[PDB]
Amino acid sequence: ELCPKIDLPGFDLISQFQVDKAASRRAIQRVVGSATLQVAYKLGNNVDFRIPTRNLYPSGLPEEYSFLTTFRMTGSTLKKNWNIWQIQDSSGKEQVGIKINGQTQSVVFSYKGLDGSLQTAAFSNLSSLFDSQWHKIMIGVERSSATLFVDCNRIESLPIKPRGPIDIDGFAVLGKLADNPQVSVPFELQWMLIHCDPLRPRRETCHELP
Ligand SMILES: [Zn+2]
Repeated sequence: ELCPKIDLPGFDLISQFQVDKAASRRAIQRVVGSATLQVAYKLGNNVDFRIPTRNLYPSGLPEEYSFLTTFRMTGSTLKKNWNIWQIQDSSGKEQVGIKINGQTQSVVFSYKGLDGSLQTAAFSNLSSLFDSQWHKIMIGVERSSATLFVDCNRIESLPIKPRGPIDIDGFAVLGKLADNPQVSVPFELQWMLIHCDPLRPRRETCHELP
């Protein structure tokens, strides 16, 4: 449904979560991004960006897709474990998500397996991502693998098990602390996209990361 066979469509999450609107309504601050002409949005601070899961993924996520985002974090945020994006059930339990694990300087892709357990693909050794500068991370979710790209460089590919159904009675939310779904973490957001083409990250360039 979200991604029909056939180029393949993509979804602008900054648009869907109405981040731009919130900035145009003085809810959050807009700042210069990774490059002079780029606009970024400052987050965290107790703005709640969440959308009922049923409103976006009534049938869950497709088998294959890619998640791409350009963001910046600094100070205390660098040591926190937080989900830049995730789908959680009504109680706040993660169904699928992309976690920036500052405690181990790694990025973790979590997903529900066929038996309902939460499986993970942990990409470690990513110290370069925690330097307070702008970075772009992309994850290509394929049939049996998940591949991480950082600043347009292929970093590593890990095997992943078949995805099971997810609970859709919750919400898709942005920048929430890994342990507490009610706590937002401050960070700057410049781009966030979910694309139907799992190989979408391969044709991305990073000229905007001076
Ligand atoms: Zn539930």
